[PDB]
Amino acid sequence: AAPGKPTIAWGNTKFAIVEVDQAATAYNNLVKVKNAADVSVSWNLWNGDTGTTAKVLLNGKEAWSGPSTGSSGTANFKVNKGGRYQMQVALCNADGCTASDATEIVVADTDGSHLAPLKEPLLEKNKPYKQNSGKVVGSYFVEWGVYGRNFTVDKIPAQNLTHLLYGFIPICGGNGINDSLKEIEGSFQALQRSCQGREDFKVSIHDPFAALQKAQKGVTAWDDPYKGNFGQLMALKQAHPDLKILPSIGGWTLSDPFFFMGDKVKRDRFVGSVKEFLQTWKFFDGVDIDWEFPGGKGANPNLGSPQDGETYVLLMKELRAMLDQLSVETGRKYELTSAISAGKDKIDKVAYNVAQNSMDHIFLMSFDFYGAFDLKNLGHQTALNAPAWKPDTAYTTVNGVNALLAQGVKPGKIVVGTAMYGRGWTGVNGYQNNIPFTGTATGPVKGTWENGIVDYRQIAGQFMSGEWQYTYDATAEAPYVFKPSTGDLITFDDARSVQAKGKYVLDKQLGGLFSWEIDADNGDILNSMNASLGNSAGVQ
Ligand SMILES: CC(=O)N[C@@H]1[C@@H](O)[C@H](O[C@@H]2O[C@H](CO)[C@@H](O[C@@H]3O[C@H](CO)[C@@H](O[C@@H]4O[C@H](CO)[C@@H](O[C@@H]5O[C@H](CO)[C@@H](O[C@@H]6O[C@H](CO)[C@@H](O[C@@H]7O[C@H](CO)[C@@H](O)[C@H](O)[C@H]7NC(C)=O)[C@H](O)[C@H]6NC(C)=O)[C@H](O)[C@H]5NC(C)=O)[C@H](O)[C@H]4NC(C)=O)[C@H](O)[C@H]3NC(C)=O)[C@H](O)[C@H]2NC(C)=O)[C@@H](CO)O[C@H]1O
Repeated sequence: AAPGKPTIAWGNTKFAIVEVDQAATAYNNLVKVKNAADVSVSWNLWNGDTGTTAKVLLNGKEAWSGPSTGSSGTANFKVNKGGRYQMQVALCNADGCTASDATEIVVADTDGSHLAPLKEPLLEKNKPYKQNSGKVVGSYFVEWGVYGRNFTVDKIPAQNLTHLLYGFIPICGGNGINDSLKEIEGSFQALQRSCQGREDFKVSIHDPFAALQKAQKGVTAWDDPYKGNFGQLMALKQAHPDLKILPSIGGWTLSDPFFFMGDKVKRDRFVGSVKEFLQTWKFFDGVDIDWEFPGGKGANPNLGSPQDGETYVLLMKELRAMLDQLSVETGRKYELTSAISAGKDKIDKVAYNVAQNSMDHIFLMSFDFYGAFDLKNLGHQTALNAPAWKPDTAYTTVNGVNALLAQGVKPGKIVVGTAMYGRGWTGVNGYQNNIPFTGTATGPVKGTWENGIVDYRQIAGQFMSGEWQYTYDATAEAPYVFKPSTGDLITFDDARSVQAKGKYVLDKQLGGLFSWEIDADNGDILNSMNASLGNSAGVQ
């Protein structure tokens, strides 16, 4: 007779292809990429003949087989593809094979293949749009927003984006390499811990706890291998297979390393580390470079060189070459983007007409034109146009686009920036004709998280009532609120100014819109980005 039916032994059923060491703070130790997951299964036979061959089946296919030599056994084998498998043990002899009931096993991988889709309800004022315009609709999500701001990946209105950018992935380096981090409490230290035993100029993760280990919706079980932002973004990729999720390298405080990359030894180490990072974290779809900025005038007053232009173009060509190689190794399309200053003085430090040939999209940072960093020369921080009172205003969106176009950049490469925050001042005074932007200020407005900056959610929720004036400047295409008694003045984008930008994009055949930062919106901004670019209301 055929063998008795085996009983699969109770035991761990969760395994990983990319292992995460749960007691490691250094990135080098934290993640271990294997070719295949080591799986184990054991069984007992409570009734009958044990057969002469035991096999482990996944979905009916043999993953292991050996002699059946007693009433219990164990099998250790490798599984090289992520997913959920119905595993059975079968005992066979010449008279037949008898299979156990199936037990699911979970084989983890960083494409999110082991994960349920994370497909969460729209919150706040967000309404559903179809991505059918062909235009970019992007936004940044910040790794540290999961603490105070309490804004997690399950809160992103992901159906309403084409591009989700993760700020920010750091470049390893201590003294003289990331000095701009020292201005943020404990930040520089944290990077040194992550980067322990790791070369400088290779990428790492800045907060491995937030990125990989914090409990979050859908990844809360102790043995879920990937938690935090990365585990949720993997599950988001399962829900939104066409969303481009890009790691963004740099930003205001993590850009110092780029200034060293005129040394091709360092640039090549960087590029190679980016390749390794995308082979490790397969849910990411390319890389965004946010170097602030070639030529200097970024956070560090001691960096910047006339060579930075050339280094930027070389870097993009070499990133593109590495992504094209990754793309054909994998069958995937990988994207290369960059967030750039919109100031013409910074634009013309780079030959974007040359670098565009390597880049899918240019994220024009058409915001921060004005703010509490300059208490004397006030103006709209994210306007499309100059205002009536100063038609020669240098920093406007249109001027940054036109600088790019005047170099020879193709319009379709250019994605226009919209602000999900305001900047502002207090104590504004000495202004004429009821236009507060003609005065000067005494300090920063009281921000939501930091001085001088206010989430749009808070502008809409608190500063559109009581004593606050609200004015839409139709020349500049820009809203502002002003509290006369405290001279508090805030310049921000609203649904109407966003709709202007979006019509301007369609009229000038630009690439789309993107925003900073997704946590600060209540829905009104991203709704308008979508509507204004022609995306159909509704759900695919
Ligand atoms: C025309 C012209 O040329 N004009 C120029 C202006 O351009 C120029 O001003 C600059 O303009 C550029 C653009 O041209 C801006 O850059 C781009 O866009 C954004 C701006 O529009 C930039 O955004 C900024 O991004 C930086 C990131 O580098 C943000 O810094 C982050 O700040 C927060 C505080 O708010 C820090 O938050 C803390 O994070 C830690 C994590 O380690 C958390 O710690 C956790 O705490 C919990 C307890 O609650 C604890 O339990 C956990 O254990 C603990 N975690 C750990 C790991 O231990 C804290 O909780 C957390 N606190 C908060 C509040 O959340 C965060 O760490 C810090 N990040 C880093 C990595 O440093 C900054 O806030 C962003 N600003 C805005 C606008 O929001 C972006 O960099 C860049 N990219 C893109 C695509 O946008 C520049 O911002 C701008 N600079 C200035 C100075 O404004 C001016 C020059 O002044 O000049 C004109 O001429």
